[PDB]
Amino acid sequence: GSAKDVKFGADARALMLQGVDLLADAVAVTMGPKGRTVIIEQSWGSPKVTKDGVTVAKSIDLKDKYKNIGAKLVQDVANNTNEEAGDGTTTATVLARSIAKEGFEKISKGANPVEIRRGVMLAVDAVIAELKKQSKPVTTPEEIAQVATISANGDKEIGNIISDAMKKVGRKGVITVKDGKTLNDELEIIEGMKFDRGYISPYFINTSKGQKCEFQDAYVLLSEKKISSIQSIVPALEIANAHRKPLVIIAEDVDGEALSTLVLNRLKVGLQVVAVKAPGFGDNRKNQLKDMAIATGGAVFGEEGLTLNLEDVQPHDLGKVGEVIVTKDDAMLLKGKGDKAQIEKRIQEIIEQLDVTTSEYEKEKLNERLAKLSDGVAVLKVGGTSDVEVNEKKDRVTDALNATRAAVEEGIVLGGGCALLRCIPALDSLTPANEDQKIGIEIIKRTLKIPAMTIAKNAGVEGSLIVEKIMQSSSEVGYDAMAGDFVNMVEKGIIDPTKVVRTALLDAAGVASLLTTAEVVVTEIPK
Amino acid sequence: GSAKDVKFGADARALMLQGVDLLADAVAVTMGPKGRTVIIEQSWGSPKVTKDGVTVAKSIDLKDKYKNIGAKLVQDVANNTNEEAGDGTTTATVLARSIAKEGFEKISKGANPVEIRRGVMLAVDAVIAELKKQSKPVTTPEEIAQVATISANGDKEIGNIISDAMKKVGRKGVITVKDGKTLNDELEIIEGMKFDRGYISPYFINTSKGQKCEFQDAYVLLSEKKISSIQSIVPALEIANAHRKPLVIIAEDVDGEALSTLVLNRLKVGLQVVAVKAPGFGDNRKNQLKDMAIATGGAVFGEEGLTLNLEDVQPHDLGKVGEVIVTKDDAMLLKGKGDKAQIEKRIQEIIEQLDVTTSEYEKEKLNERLAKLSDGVAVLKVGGTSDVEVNEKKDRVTDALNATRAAVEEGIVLGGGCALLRCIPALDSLTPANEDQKIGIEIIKRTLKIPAMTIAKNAGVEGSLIVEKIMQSSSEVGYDAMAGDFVNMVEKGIIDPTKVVRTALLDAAGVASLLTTAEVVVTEIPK
Amino acid sequence: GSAKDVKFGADARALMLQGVDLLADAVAVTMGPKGRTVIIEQSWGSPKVTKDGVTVAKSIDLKDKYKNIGAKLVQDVANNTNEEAGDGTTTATVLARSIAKEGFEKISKGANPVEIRRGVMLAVDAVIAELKKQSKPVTTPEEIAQVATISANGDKEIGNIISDAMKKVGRKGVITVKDGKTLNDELEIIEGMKFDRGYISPYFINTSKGQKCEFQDAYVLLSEKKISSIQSIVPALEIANAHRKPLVIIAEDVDGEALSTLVLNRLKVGLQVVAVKAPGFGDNRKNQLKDMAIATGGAVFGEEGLTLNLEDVQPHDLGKVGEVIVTKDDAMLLKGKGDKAQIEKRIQEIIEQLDVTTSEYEKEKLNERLAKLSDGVAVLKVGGTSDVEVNEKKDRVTDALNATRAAVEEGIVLGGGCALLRCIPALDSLTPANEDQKIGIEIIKRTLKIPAMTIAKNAGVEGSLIVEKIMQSSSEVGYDAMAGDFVNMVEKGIIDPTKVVRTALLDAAGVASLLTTAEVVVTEIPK
Ligand SMILES: Nc1ncnc2c1ncn2[C@@H]1O[C@H](COP(=O)(O)OP(=O)(O)OP(=O)(O)O)[C@@H](O)[C@H]1O
Ligand SMILES: Nc1ncnc2c1ncn2[C@@H]1O[C@H](COP(=O)(O)OP(=O)(O)OP(=O)(O)O)[C@@H](O)[C@H]1O
Ligand SMILES: Nc1ncnc2c1ncn2[C@@H]1O[C@H](COP(=O)(O)OP(=O)(O)OP(=O)(O)O)[C@@H](O)[C@H]1O
Ligand SMILES: [K+]
Ligand SMILES: [K+]
Ligand SMILES: [K+]
Ligand SMILES: [Mg+2]
Ligand SMILES: [Mg+2]
Ligand SMILES: [Mg+2]
Repeated sequence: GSAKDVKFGADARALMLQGVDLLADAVAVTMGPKGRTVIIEQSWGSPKVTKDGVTVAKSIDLKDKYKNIGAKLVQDVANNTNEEAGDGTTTATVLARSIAKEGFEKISKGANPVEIRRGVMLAVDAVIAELKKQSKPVTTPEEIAQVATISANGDKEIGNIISDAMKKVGRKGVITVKDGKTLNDELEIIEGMKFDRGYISPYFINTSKGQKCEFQDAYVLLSEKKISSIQSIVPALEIANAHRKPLVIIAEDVDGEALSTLVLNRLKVGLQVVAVKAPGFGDNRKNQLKDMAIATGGAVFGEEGLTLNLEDVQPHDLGKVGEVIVTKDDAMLLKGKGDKAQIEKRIQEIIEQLDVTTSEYEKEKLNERLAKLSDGVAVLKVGGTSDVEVNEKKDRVTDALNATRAAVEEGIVLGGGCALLRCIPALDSLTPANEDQKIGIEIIKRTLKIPAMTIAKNAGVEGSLIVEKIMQSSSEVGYDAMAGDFVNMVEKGIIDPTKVVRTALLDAAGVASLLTTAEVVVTEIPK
Repeated sequence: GSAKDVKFGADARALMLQGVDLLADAVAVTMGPKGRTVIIEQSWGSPKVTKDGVTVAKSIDLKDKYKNIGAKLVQDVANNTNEEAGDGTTTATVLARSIAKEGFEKISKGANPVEIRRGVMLAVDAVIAELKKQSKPVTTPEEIAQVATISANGDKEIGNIISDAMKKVGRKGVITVKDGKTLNDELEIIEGMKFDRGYISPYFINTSKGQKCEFQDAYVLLSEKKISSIQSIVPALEIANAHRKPLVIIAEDVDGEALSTLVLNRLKVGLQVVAVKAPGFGDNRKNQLKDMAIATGGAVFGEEGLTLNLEDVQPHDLGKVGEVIVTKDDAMLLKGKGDKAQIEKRIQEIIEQLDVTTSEYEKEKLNERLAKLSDGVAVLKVGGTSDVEVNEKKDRVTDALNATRAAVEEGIVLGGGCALLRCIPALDSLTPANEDQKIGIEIIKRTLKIPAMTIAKNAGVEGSLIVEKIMQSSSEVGYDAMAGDFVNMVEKGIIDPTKVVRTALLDAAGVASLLTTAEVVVTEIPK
Repeated sequence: GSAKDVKFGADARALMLQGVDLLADAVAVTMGPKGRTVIIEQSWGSPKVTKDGVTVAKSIDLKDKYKNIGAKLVQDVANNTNEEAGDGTTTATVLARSIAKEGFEKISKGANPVEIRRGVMLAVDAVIAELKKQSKPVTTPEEIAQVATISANGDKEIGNIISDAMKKVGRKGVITVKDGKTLNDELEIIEGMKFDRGYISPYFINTSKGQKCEFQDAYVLLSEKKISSIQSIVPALEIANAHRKPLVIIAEDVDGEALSTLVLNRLKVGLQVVAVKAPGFGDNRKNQLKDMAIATGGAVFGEEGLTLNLEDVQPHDLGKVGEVIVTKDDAMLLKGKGDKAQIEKRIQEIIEQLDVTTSEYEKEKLNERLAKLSDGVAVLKVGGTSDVEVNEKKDRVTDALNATRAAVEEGIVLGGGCALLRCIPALDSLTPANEDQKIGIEIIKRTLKIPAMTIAKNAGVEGSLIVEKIMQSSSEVGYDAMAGDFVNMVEKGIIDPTKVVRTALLDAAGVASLLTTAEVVVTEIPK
């Protein structure tokens, strides 16, 4: 019901292209090894410094609504590329700008933009098939380090630390990025099963050097419900005392008279016992507790289904660990004596649960449980002098992790925009159905040179001459923009994930070729 | 009580025509195989790209009140056409603009616009009778595919997938359109009694590959009330254990001690049983429960009318399926061993309930129940790279589905505006009662050329020459605007459903001929 | 989603440099022995006068958002330097301005600012290594007084009183700064164990001169719970009456009939007894109570773990102190007769607790507990005529305290900016990898002269000539800006903590070299 302004044809298209051009010009300064950064004002505190294309894209909104429509569409391109691949958003932005500009130039009275878009999509499918033919699987960890180094803007230490993390926890393992309080990056490998619950009582500390409770060859008692009575905790303590063996109690909570019994027995006679709360806040807590039961060889007590009571506990119902460390904030179990076949069955059960989940949040929980049961987790702490530097480097570390995961999944192609450059002869062999599809194919053919030209332009050289000399070169030769030299790209480690390149192309082409079909733009009157 | 501005005669009509012309100019660029799109700004996020005439119409409101009145009236035209036919809104908009313009041109001192409107309505009735004589019923699925292809802007794959859906679930079957997460469209056919209710507890899973419960030749237990007590669930379990057959329990809820009994018997001894919540909220729950009871050959328990109790259950009161799948979110029953004649009696019951409903929401529920009982449901998932592309393609898929349903209902005529073009000699044989009705008949006669003119104009050719060459040709020959050729329209598949054509004409003519009777316009003073 | 302004290249960098220059110009007037003050308007009351660089930095926010971004970044530099070192914020601000200006001058088409930043960081690491080789540990308290005198802007009395405080309570002891109600500074040394809890009732006062309760060779009763009953309090009173010794009751609260028993026995027969509330709110109360029990040789009663009851108290369960003084607001225990080995064990327990905590709030609590158990606490009261003078002098006292702690931790270097001046030949021996890193090394090489030039400029002489004559001088000779002479800096006491110098350089360099990588600045449109 709001009053609207309606614009027609070339004027509306030119305003939308002005918005697209402003956003893409801001994004394009960040591309490549000699890309620069963008400072974004934040309303609350310090400004944000970033080389990340989607971050620059999402921060730009325009007062002019016709320009803002084009800005929102290229924002959609960058956001879709980021959600699908986690990298290549700057490439997607410059490809989308190129497709939008070439499509806007080709609209005449006799032109049919919908069939032009059909030609664009056919050419993009041909290029993606050529990219999949060009791709090679990742076999060596040196390739992993090269991919992570390229995606972290040439930082060899980030590539090395990501390669080390994937050596330790697996190429499909769990690696997380968090703030580091030091100046340098540090990799922490957490093995076994560590969770974020400390000791319930500080009296359980027996190693006063680190203010922690340490046992070797300890029994494990696992309860799905709270332990608060004398009769629910005394027989397990009798088993632990008669076997002369430490006991770790992990339950929902230990409180009331049971806690007083535990503290009294530890303080007076010196009974080796520690009580830890269970991790999780729902069915994840039950799943992790059953994972602990399988890994240690114990049984869950007070469960809803089997209904096993803590009054009648046998020595075979308790798990066995070789080492347990309980601090104020966390506890960790080492060398659980559970059956290996049962641990493998639980691992394949977690895998098959992962195959049927699409919530994108329970998948993280299942991957964490699988990592705790199988290989552990890696934590990358990013160093830096200040928070702005830490966030800027964290963006590149996240980009390198996403690119390395994508390269593990789908292989690698040539870096530096050369993979798209080598797909041009695949477009040269196509036969268009009509003139509009020929126009769309030629639009994509012109667009395929854009990433290499942008990388060369940010390096201070003439992009067109560089691109033509790459095209006259052999298929293994591209341009090192950092060195200013024409090199073997695979030998120098300038490589890109195939998934990132094809995602950027597809996400750019769909939105931009839809945008070039427009004849009328409707916007609200600014109030 | 607010202050008003009052305008008289030609100035008021010219302002109203300016509003009509603005909205119709924005709508008319989208018409036909070489129509273009309209981008509409959305306040909350990304803009909308559409070829849909009613969507463009509803987005445009004008600041000038007199222009906004004409815009509102043509919005009413497009909305009524969309609600009645689901297609043809652009044709209705351009026909309404033509009628409004030619009626405003013909108003003089001696003219009687009410009698002109009478002549318009008489001419429209004559054209609609000629359209019904021109119509031909749809006999082959190739015609179904051609109709869906034309209505999806020439997309042959949308036409093929709609034709496949109508082959599998019937031409009157239930077909729904929803988002797809892939690049391409998929047709999913859901057979049997499938409802969005999973298992109650995860201990019922016996097929760990997909995390699902799987039985074959299973008893089915249906309860209209909750099952919370031991004695309401034990005898059915005794029947299932004595016959050594699996049991599926469908009820409002299975909780408390009965759920504990089910989990205990599944875990300890291995009793094959699963419990699923009932679908529906209200009388729909008991209606689908009775549907499942008839389809499986069981009896609903705990009902208000017959009052069958769960403590006295016989083996013949339980349904018999040959197959059941229970997953986290859904449950589906296959090969229910119900009495067939009872199933057709329930089907005709649902049919006669459909004949006496007009709520437009319970009719959907009855159609879903009939599809579950008889032929299943089809789901079209629309692929795309981004949400704006998905919505744009979904608009055309919905248009093609509505047009195909209308073509199954009332037959097909020649497409490309030729069906209205061949109705001109029906107006040439009319005898008006007076001069005003002659004026109205001539208004409709001029308006009948407008859709073909607009289609040819959007293709970049002179529309009047195209229309005159069509009129000087034999009745089967029309203009292929996509190919730029004069072709046999039935042979080339350029066909339109008769319902859409007559709905667009009637909806345009009524509102526009009412608008052309106006002499005085009263608007509020803008604050 | 708000509208944004986007600026490119040299114009954006010039506006950001204007903001950086304004904030740094306001900060730089305060630098050195002839620095001047900045008056900051406060909204609620009297204005604030300060020589402190971070205080000046935080007060300045600019209306122009491009200038405000540079202002926020140098604010980050000053704040990070203040949080890490507590001193040297003006030096960090002028270093950051120098690095930002030199980096902005060096940006051209062929330059790579990220590699320039790499060269900057490598040069800064080389300078920090040279600084650590130049450092000398603090051995004499005369050096402590010299450090505190330099950091208090030449105030020898502040240096002397800080040196006296560190002589009394230790160089790692607890020293706090607060307001003084007199014209002059006073150092108060609080020995033993004093806490902010007075008498419960005023009837316990036996020394009427100061309205205080005084005992010598008194029993101590420590209770973790409230004492409100006759049976809880009478047996301890019988022990105290039979031994004819005074009793001090430290509990959570003493109320009800136990309190009336205490008052009645004090007033009628003259039983020597006093009751004092326990200090602390939480686990700190229990930890402090156990600290008093260990230091006095008593036992805590009414505890959660050991559960010692007050109805059965032996004479050995009571602490012994040679002196107790209970006033209206505080009570102190002196010459506690606890076992020295257990006090040492509790001290190492507190130390190992300090090693594993990073909360920055209860670390102060642990330091206070260690000071109470070991060496006492020092209170510096800052004298002054008015609150603005008191705050201005307190800023310098806090600066001198932080600088002295830093000098105890990491040693000292030459003051007057000469430590960075003598690190230039370490940069002259570096070999850059390329031209951009050479540019960064040269940026740091120019920046290393900035603090000495700023100190000389605030003293009214030409800074470049002074710096040239310092560099032509032998390594122990610098410029006494206060005396206007070239002197041996170590023997004149013009020395700086190494930690402060390296923290200022690193915190300036990281943020400013990140800032000089920017090409695009995005700000919101001002409303
Ligand atoms: N030394 C180099 N020589 C040539 N090309 C290089 C070099 N290093 C990296 N590149 C190329 O630069 C591109 C990566 O640039 P950048 O990371 O800035 O953009 P992006 O991946 O498109 O976006 P974003 O990382 O912001 O999401 C890749 O095509 C990569 O191959
Ligand atoms: N190849 C073709 N040649 C000629 N006419 C064609 C061709 N393809 C489709 N048409 C005609 O185009 C018209 C459909 O155009 P369009 O779908 O844009 O408008 P609409 O049905 O009036 O409105 P809407 O779909 O927006 O509700 C029909 O009259 C159809 O016969
Ligand atoms: N008499 C002196 N001659 C030369 N330099 C001196 C003299 N006294 C102090 N300085 C130098 O002055 C500097 C301290 O100046 P100032 O305290 O104003 O700034 P800051 O320590 O950088 O910052 P802030 O105290 O505001 O956090 C040190 O480098 C110190 O060596
Ligand atoms: K980038
Ligand atoms: K249309
Ligand atoms: K200062
Ligand atoms: Mg990248
Ligand atoms: Mg249509
Ligand atoms: Mg200072």
